[PDB]
Amino acid sequence: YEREDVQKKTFTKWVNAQFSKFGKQHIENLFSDLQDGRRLLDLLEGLTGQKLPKEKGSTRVHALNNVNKALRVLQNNNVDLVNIGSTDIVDGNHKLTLGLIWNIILHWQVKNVMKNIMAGLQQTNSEKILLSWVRQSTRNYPQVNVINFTTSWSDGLALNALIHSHRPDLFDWNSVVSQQSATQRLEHAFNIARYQLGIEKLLDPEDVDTTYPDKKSILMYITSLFQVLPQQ
Repeated sequence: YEREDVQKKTFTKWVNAQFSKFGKQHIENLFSDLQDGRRLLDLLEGLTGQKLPKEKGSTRVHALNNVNKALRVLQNNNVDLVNIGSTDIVDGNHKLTLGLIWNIILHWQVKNVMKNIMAGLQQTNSEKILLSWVRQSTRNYPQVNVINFTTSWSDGLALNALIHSHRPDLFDWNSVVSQQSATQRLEHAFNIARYQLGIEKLLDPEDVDTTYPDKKSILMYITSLFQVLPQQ
């Protein structure tokens, strides 16, 4: 349940969702389009709201300066970072590029989205509180019993139940239960979240309806849902 090709795809979809939020250009390849250090600075500009000027020049030292600026901003935001140096990003290291993007997603999409609730509940484990939120929210949906952020989501019922429990107005639950295809249920939830909740479709059905669902991708998407669903 730690799947790196799926992570490449879904993390890139999240990065481009941020860029869509700010009207900037999308990236096409996560292991090439971050090397010059510019688009990382664009992403951190969008996330921090601060201007992060780029170095001028097309040599390796300018990319290294850009990435050093990005890493200094991350450390200034108390971000939990992987063991990384600027050269690892400039030179296209796959695992550490994925790991930096995951550090960013976890800091902003997960921890920061959930920070006020966690300070209220006086809890620190983000996964425990998010799992409890899903479980309590879907307690009265009988086809749903979420115990993890992987296989509990594969048949598409838990996602539709999480959406429905916070917005019972959007659809009739029995219409989803009557869908025998987990692909149709997953697409149904994805389309609701995309067009009625403003969440980019970070996940494909095959990223969830699969033998080993990627835990980080699902956690990312579920915390984005937590970010936009009403919890009055």
